Amino acid sequence: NLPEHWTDMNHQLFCMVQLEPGQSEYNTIKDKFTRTCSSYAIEKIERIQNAFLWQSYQVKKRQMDIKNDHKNNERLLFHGTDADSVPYVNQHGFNRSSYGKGTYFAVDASYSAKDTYSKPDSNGRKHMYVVRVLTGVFTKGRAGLVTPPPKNPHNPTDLFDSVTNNTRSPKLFVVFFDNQAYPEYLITFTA
Amino acid sequence: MNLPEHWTDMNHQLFCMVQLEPGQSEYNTIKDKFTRTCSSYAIEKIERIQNAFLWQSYQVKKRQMDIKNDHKNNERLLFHGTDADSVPYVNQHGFNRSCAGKNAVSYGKGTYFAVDASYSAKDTYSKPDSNGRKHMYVVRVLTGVFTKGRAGLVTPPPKNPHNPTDLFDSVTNNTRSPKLFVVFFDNQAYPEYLITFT
Ligand SMILES: Cc1cccc2c(=O)nc(CSc3ncccn3)[nH]c12
Repeated sequence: NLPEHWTDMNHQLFCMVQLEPGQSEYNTIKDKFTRTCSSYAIEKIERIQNAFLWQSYQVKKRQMDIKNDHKNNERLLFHGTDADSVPYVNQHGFNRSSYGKGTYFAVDASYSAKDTYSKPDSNGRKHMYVVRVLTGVFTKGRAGLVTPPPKNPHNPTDLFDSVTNNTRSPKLFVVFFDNQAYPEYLITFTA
Repeated sequence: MNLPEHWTDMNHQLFCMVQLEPGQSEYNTIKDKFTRTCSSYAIEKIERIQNAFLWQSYQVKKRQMDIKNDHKNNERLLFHGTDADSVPYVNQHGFNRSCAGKNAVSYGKGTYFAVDASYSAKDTYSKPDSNGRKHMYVVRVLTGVFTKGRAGLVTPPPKNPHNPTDLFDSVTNNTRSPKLFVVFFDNQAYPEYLITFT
């Protein structure tokens, strides 16, 4: 039940796999990066293969495509982070524990790349994820949120799937639930 | 879908509240576990929570936790007292540690479940509504391997500090005779019943 472009895992559950620079995979992901980051240089890109994380995101993808219509739920966003969170993110993905109390993802790589988010290690090396997020139906964000707003406040059961800063042209995305985002690649880059 | 064979036909709907008959095995059992520690109260009704999406995502982790842990009994049956305003979201969307109320003696920021119904029947947790009712959930909780908790936790503590990202599944007030349990992740507990009592 896994992605068929994944490396054999030798009967293991977690695996980090570095891309070969000439590949279409490397250039597809790199072309997405170089749209808004032409200045930076990539040390590497690695495909994160997490069986359990994959499994649970997959489950929600279907629960979402069910619930909306079959709307276009999924987006490719970026998550810059500091070198020390990475081991956890690789393993357990993103955790929520201002447009809300949740996990932030950038439409553009230039945004995530801000040293505020993608923090240089002692070696000047920064980090950013290319994350598949289940965005589905969203609305505008505000400071207070612990969960996305319910569509109709007179039915506080159905919720939006995320929140944006502006709905006409969103530049970020916030999700408030475990397993709504699968980190697909890890870009290590340099000034 | 995955749906259990004892569930009422939801006829193509994803969430259902179903009223149990007292005479039934299912109703009496639940009853007998409530009356172990709670006699002075009385049961108005017992509803089975039939939530597909919750049941589905929950089960996936029950399996991932049966694999990952060497032949352990990962799943435990506990109580959750809550209030009239918190029933609807939960029935629909389960438990959320970010909405979690603080505990008198706190062992971690997350959602607390009780071994005895008495503790959960405290008006502190199960608050009576304007009609005087009290509500408690009967939850399937994945406790797995657990250590003692501390008030500073956000996720469980790691098994080996030198191996940080490897964590316990939950934490208890006491490992010898646990009376409470704390879980730190979505889909780690199934709200299987809603007891409304007095
Ligand atoms: C922190 C804690 C310890 C032991 C039990 C509970 C509980 O049953 N419900 C809750 C939910 S918080 C709440 N919810 C509604 C009314 C009062 N408090 N918390 C517990």
